[PDB]
Amino acid sequence: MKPEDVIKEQCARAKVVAELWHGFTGGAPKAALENLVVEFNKAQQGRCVRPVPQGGYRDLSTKIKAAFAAGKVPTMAQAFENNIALYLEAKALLPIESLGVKLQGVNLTFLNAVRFGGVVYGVPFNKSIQVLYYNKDLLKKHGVPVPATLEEFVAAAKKLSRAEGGPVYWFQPDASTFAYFFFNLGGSYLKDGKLVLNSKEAVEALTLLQNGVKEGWAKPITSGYINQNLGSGPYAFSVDTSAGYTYYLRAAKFDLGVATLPGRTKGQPGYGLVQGTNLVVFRQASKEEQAVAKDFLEFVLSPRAQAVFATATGYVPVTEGALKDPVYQAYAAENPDYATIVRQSRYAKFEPALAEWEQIRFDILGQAIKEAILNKADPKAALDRAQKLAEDLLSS
Ligand SMILES: Nc1nc2c(ncn2[C@@H]2O[C@H](COP(=O)(O)O[C@H]3[C@@H](O)[C@H](n4ccc(=O)[nH]c4=O)O[C@@H]3CO)[C@H]3CC(O)(O)C[C@H]32)c(=O)[nH]1
Ligand SMILES: [Cl-]
Ligand code: NA
Repeated sequence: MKPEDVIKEQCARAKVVAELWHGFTGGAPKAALENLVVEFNKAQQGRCVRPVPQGGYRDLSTKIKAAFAAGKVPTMAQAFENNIALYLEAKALLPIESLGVKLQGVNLTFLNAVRFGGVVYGVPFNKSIQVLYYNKDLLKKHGVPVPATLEEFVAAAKKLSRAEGGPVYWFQPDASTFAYFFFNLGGSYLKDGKLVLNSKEAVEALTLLQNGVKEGWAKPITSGYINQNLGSGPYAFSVDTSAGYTYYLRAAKFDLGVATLPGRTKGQPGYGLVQGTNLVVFRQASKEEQAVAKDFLEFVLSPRAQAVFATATGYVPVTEGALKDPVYQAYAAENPDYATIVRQSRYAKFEPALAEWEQIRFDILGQAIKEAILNKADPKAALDRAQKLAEDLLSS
């Protein structure tokens, strides 16, 4: 008997069912979402939220587009900020303050990102930040301090790769990893409102990663998550989502560390990319389904729900009230990694909120990064190609 089974029974006895389409495939994120929905459904009479896994986030956005063409949308779904911009073109989303959900106390980093034309269209729910994961044992073995600067981080990667005979900074050749280096070399994606993928800082960021591969300190991870590759070869560092935390803990045969990101100087951590999702509410939903969603959104923003979800997963608590919750404070008192995730969350940058950004980040930018890293494409050539494909897509 698992939470998916409890929910099936809850929804069988409900007159009103609000479907919540998500991209959690398993692990602690899926279990923590199901536990929240079980607790919510217990407090209802004749109403329930039914979580529906749609595969990953890419599959979820595909399924939502198909659902619009079919006229069969769920009540709620997870959405990135760019997915919100796309659904607003279709006038598909209900303004959250029209349901009367109170948003006071939501982190303005997250709430500003869901505001379009001054109107809030999503509820931050599962919001992640990049952190520096590291191998405490391996850095201890060689007396290497946790690097606080990008210059320190490259030096440490070089030193430890030479010592252990293989590349110890592991990375996915993807848009998320590129964003870390790009933003911390002073990059910006929007130049006077135009999307630019081929700026000098983009070229510098991709060149830094390609050079790290060539110099023997950076290891491209081509199959699976970094946490699914641990155990083969020496590992010192990765720059990866906070929502990876439980996956790294389950996989690591070494003592896992979590640090803030290396920055240009010791005066501030590096910026991390904010990922994970908001909850949106579809206009097509019934008034009765929308009233379940209102309740469910006030519940997800409650300090206890945030405290339990964040401590279960490594997601960033999205409210001030969550950090004052005793369950959150008890976990943080025993495990400094929670406070590290919160500190890092203060130094946060977003990708562009363009309707076309999901296609661009994977199929255009992500492909240019893979060409340069995996096929030794010249960085500037690869990003020049990415710029022209993005401009053609944005024109079309
Ligand atoms: N569709 C679409 N996806 C986007 C967009 N912007 C960014 N991303 C993706 O957000 C993932 C980060 O979201 P986050 O919720 O922080 O982390 C996820 C999982 O990544 C992570 N996970 C799962 C299994 C595992 O072994 N290890 C692990 O870390 O846990 C969470 C739940 O699955 C990145 C990863 C990516 O999927 O490859 C592409 C990136 C967008 O605009 N659209
Ligand atoms: Cl080994
Ligand atoms: Na393994």
